[PDB]
Amino acid sequence: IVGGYTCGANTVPYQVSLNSGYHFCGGSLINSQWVVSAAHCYKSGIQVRLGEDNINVVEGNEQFISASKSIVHPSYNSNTLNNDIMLIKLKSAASLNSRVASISLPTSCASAGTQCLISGWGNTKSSGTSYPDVLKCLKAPILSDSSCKSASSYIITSNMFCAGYLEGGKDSCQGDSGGPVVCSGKLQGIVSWGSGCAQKNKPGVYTKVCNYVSWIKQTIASN
Ligand SMILES: COC(=O)[C@H](Cc1cccc(C(=N)N)c1)NC(=O)CNS(=O)(=O)c1ccc(C)cc1
Ligand SMILES: [Ca+2]
Repeated sequence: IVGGYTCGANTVPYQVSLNSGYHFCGGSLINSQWVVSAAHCYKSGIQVRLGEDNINVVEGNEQFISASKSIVHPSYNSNTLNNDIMLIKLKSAASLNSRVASISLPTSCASAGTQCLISGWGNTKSSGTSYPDVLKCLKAPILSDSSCKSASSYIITSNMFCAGYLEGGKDSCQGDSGGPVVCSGKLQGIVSWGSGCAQKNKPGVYTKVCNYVSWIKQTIASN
């Protein structure tokens, strides 16, 4: 997260860290045994870390649970990142409490102008690299598709939405991938891609979760 602020320990209870010997992507807990992340974060040997704040220090509220199954969206395209979404089932159910909780799925799609919360342990610099050990937060609005296209020259699909600031300075970044974009207390997006980080006229692009609710529910029900 570039240009954000320190969230505060466990204030984003649904945030998860995907670990394969080190943190490599974020994710969101949607129920006691399932996590949603980005398809481009797919990898074998994933351990899900819940209740985290400082990812390099055991602070007392963590829950480390190995993944038993990963399901990448059937239509994921790694070239365009269309359908950049993946489901991860935990080997055992997490113990839900005030520091470890699930985030609800949306019943409707959020409109442009809506303010959302983006969080992650990703790079905090637009130029160079600096990775924080504690969770960072960013308040960002959903941009209209028309304004995003005209300013960035990105090619986005109906399964994506831009969020952030065209003026640059604030944005998600490397390492925040797979993380949550929460608006009105519901999971509306997943950190997917962007050109660099916090660059002018190059906002972040997010997976539009509201288009996948049916797939998510059906998959969880039979797996
Ligand atoms: C990969 O390194 C980076 O610093 C960022 C990461 C990132 C990830 C998710 C969201 C954001 C964001 N801005 N909100 C940033 N992405 C890039 O800089 C990628 N742009 S790119 O034009 O460098 C590019 C595009 C395609 C390939 C195969 C490789 C590189
Ligand atoms: Ca920790």
